[PDB]
Amino acid sequence: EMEKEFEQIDKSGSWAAIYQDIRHEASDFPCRVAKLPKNKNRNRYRDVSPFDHSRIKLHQEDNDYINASLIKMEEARRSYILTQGPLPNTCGHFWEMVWEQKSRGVVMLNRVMEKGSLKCAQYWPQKEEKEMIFEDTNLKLTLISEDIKSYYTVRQLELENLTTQETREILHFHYTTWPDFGVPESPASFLNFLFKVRESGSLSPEHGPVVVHCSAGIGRSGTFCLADTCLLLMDKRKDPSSVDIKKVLLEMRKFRMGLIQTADQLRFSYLAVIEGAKFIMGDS
Ligand SMILES: [Mg+2]
Repeated sequence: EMEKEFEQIDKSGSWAAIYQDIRHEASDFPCRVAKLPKNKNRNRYRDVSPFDHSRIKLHQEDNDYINASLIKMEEARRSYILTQGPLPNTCGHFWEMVWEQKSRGVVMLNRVMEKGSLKCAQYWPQKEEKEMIFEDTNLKLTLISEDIKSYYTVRQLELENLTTQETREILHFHYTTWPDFGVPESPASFLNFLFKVRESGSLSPEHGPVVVHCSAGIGRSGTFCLADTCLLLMDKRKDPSSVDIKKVLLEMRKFRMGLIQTADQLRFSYLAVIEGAKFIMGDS
């Protein structure tokens, strides 16, 4: 059990220490495509790069680069695409990736402006009657409906491939209350948001992998995936205290660097898994 392990780290304020053990043990793989000079303006942060083995490739010949990694969790039968918040020049690339990977959902965990600065481009329409057209990738994007709630917004979007004239419906899940500094006081709203994504079908294997992002696509995005996968492994497994959060994290870091950026995000991640265990070990 890891409810027990939480007590001891918290009691002895050892979070920052646990957290460094993870940094040291974490994998390091080449990030060569990302560091090519022709890709410098496709990267929001120069220290956050996809490894070459797990990077998502666009099907354009000129340049196939987008800062995005596929995270494949074999036992849980979950895949995720973690990417950065799009830049003004990568909005068309982003929706091209969503198109090519047959994703059904986009999870966004940041606000467009945080701490007085822009953390993401406004990459979806805000009014039904003003659609967006991405000329470089030949895609049209329309807002269909928008359901605003206390701590999250869900939007139905229509994506049309202008070339082939086909269209798909994409769900945009936008967590809007992650605090500017720190992590939420309680996992309650976050877990409720996670179960809403689950309920929508967007994580299910008939679909492409879900696209998850924040500003760099490693911090809050990492917390989302780590919690989903852990809670899944605790349903699948004979022994629901045989799930080691730290091992799961280290296995996802084989696929994208830096996932979970602070010891506070680590603490919060234990916290949401522990609390989520209640609502899937029968206690509806
Ligand atoms: Mg209106």
